[PDB]
Amino acid sequence: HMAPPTLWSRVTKFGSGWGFWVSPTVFITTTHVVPTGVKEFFGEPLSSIAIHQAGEFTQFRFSKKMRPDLTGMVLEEGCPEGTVCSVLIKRDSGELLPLAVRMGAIASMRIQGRLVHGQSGMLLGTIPGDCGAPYVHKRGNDWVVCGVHAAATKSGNTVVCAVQA
Ligand SMILES: *[C@@H](O)[C@H](CC1=CC=NC1=O)NC(=O)[C@H](CC1CCCCC1)NC(=O)OCc1cccc(Cl)c1
Repeated sequence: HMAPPTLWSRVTKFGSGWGFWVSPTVFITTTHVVPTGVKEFFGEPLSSIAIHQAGEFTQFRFSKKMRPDLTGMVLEEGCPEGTVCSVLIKRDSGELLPLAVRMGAIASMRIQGRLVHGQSGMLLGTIPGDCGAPYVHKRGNDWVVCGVHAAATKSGNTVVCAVQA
């Protein structure tokens, strides 16, 4: 299953990483990539945005249609345990690098002194700059998003995505 162009067009450069347009008004990203000390995102003043943050998961709901070209898609509260998802990585060069990952359990991982709520997976590598890339899978004719990239071990074999749950 290959992600189509419109789906890749949801993956958006943002701060020190990326985020993802779930719908014309809803954008998700990883909390630690969000720019600090700004007055606006995508030209919209912060006061016109509903910003929800839960650990490493951040969701923006804009007051105007920012991507009216897109259909809403489903955001799951986490990825299906045991399923192979795809991480839709865009590199700064523009290279597309979809990575297959078998998802594990939602848990708290010890990461750089913090206890980070998220979901682990095993790569079937990610690098600095990739955080915020979406974890997706295809259910029938339709793609679903279930998390955003947050961390990986030195070997790259274990990844962690932030989840809404
Ligand atoms: C994107 O910012 C990034 C991705 C990354 C670096 C190396 N391989 C990758 O996929 N994330 C980090 O650098 C991440 C940042 C922390 C910040 C505090 C909140 C949690 C995320 N840290 C990271 O990947 O550290 C390495 C690590 C250590 C222990 C366990 C794990 Cl899963 C990762």
